[PDB]
Amino acid sequence: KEWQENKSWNAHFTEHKSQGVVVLWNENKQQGFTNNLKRANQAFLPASTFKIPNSLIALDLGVVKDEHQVFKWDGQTRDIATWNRDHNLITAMKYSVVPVYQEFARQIGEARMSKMLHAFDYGNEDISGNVDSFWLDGGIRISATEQISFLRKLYHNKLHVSERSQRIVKQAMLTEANGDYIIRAKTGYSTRIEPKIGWWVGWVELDDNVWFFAMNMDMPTSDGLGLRQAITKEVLKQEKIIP
Amino acid sequence: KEWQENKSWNAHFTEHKSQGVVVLWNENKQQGFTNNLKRANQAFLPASTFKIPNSLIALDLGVVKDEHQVFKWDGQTRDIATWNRDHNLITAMKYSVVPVYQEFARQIGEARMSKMLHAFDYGNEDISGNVDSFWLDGGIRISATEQISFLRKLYHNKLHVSERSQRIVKQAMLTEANGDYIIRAKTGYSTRIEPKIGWWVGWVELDDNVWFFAMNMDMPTSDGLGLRQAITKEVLKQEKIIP
Ligand SMILES: *C(=O)[C@H]([C@@H](C)O)[C@H]1CC(SCCNC=N)=C(C(=O)O)N1
Ligand SMILES: *C(=O)[C@H]([C@@H](C)O)[C@H]1CC(SCCNC=N)=C(C(=O)O)N1
Ligand SMILES: [Ca+2]
Ligand SMILES: [Ca+2]
Ligand SMILES: [Ca+2]
Ligand SMILES: [Ca+2]
Ligand SMILES: [Cl-]
Ligand SMILES: [Cl-]
Ligand SMILES: [Cl-]
Ligand SMILES: [Cl-]
Repeated sequence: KEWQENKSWNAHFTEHKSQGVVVLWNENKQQGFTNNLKRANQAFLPASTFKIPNSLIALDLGVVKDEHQVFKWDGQTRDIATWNRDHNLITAMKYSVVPVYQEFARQIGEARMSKMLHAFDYGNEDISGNVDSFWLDGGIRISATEQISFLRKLYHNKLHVSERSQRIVKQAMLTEANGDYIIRAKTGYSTRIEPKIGWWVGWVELDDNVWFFAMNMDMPTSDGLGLRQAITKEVLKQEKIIP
Repeated sequence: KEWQENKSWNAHFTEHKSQGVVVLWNENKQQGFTNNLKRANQAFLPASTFKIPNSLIALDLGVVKDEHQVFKWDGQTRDIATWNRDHNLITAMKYSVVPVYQEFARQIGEARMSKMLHAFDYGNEDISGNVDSFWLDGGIRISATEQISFLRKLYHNKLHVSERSQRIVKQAMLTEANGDYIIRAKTGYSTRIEPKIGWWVGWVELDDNVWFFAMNMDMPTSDGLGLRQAITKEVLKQEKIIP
C-alpha cells in the first residue's frame, strides 16, 4: 500500500477548532489517502471500536447466540441512560453499551481473547490489563491504518471466524443508508488514558466501490463528539464519495 | 380477529388523488391495521416484489454464489438506463433489474420454482405461464396481507432455505437507515396485466419492535411511482412509527 497525503483535508479540522487524522482507502484502486501520514500510523486505545472484534469473537464462540438474544440489565444505574435497560446486539452496538461487552469478555476469557486477537492480527495484539477492560485502559493499541486493514478483512469475510459471525456483526455496524450510499461503522471515545481521543471507523458502500475509513481526533471534552462523524463526512463530500 | 380497519388513512390517498391500501403489522402486539380490509386481502401480480423469493431461491440453490457475484449485461439496451450494465445482487435489487432475475428463474427451472413457492406458502403458489415471467404476466397472485405473512417468515429466518440465504436477501433489501429506524423493503410496478398497480412491501426495524408493511395503489401512469413510499411514510408518521 501506497499512501498519498492530502493536507487540504486539514481545513475541516481547523474550522472546527480540532486536531486529528482521517484515513481513506479506495478498495477498487487499492490506494489510501490521509491528511497526516504520521498520525495515521499512531496507535491508540481502541475504546468502543473494540466492540467490532469483541462481537465477532462472542458470536463465533456462541457466547452470543444471535442478534436477537436479550442481555439483561445488571441493575446498576449508569450515567448514560440508554445503558440502563435490556439490549440485544443491535442496540448494544448502536448505543455502545460497555457493560454488555464487558460481560462478553469475561465469558470469552483471556486465553481465547488473546488467541483471537492474534488470529485477527488486531493492532499490537497485546491484551495486557483486565480482561474486562483492556481495550479501555489496558495495553492494546491500534492505529487508523491498522483499523482499515482489519475492516477490509471483515468486509471480505476473510477473518478467521465463521462467515455467519462476520455477516451478523456487519449488520450490527449499520449506521446510515439511503439511495446514494451505505455506511457501516463504529464510534469510540477513549478517556481512561491520555490522550483523550474520539474514533470513527468503518466503510462507505457505493454501487461500484467501497471506501474504507478510520479517523481519530483529540477530544478534550465530550461536547466535540459529533465532530467525529461531521469531519469525516466533510472529507467524504470533498472527495465526491457522498453527495 | 387480528385486523382493524382504520379508514382515516384514506385521507393520505385522497389528498394525493390516489386509490390503494396500506397494511401494517405490529410484531410485538401481533395486531394488524389497514385502511381497507377488502383491498388488503385482494391478490395481485407481485411484479418486482417477487425479487425477494426469487433471490432466496437462487441463493439457496447456488444459482447466485453470493452478493458480490457479477451478472453481465446481455448487451440489449432497455428503457431503464440503470439496467444497461453489469450488476450484483445488491444493485440488481436496488435498481429492480428484471433481466437479471429472469435469468435466475430460467436456471432455477419450473420444477424447483414450484416446489420452493409451495414451501414458502407464497401467495396462491401458482406459477402458470412462462418460467421467466409468470410473476409479471402469469398466474401467481399475492395479497398485501399474504406479503406480510411471507415477510414475517423471512424476518425470523423461518423460510425453507438456508439461514445464510435469508440473511443475504435481507441485506439486499436494505433501503433506508438512520438513528431512528431501518427500512428493508422492495418496490414493485405491475403493468403487463390490468389493473396496473404499484407495490411497496417490507418492514421497519425499531429498537424494540418491528412493523411489517405492505401497500399497493392504482398506478395508471409511471409518474405516481413516488407515492408508493410517500403515502406509506405518511401512514407510518401518523401512527408514530417513524419520527
Ligand atoms: C466507547 O468508547 C465508550 C465507552 C468507553 O464509554 C462509549 C460511550 C460513548 S460516548 C458517550 C458520552 N456522551 C456524553 N458525554 C461512546 C461513543 O463512542 O460515542 N462509546
Ligand atoms: C418491477 O415491478 C418493475 C418491472 C416489472 O419493470 C421494475 C421497474 C420499476 S419502475 C421503473 C419505471 N420508471 C420509469 N417510468 C420498478 C419499481 O418497482 O420501481 N421495478
Ligand atoms: Ca468543511
Ligand atoms: Ca473489572
Ligand atoms: Ca400529506
Ligand atoms: Ca400453501
Ligand atoms: Cl466496549
Ligand atoms: Cl444490513
Ligand atoms: Cl423481477
Ligand atoms: Cl410461521
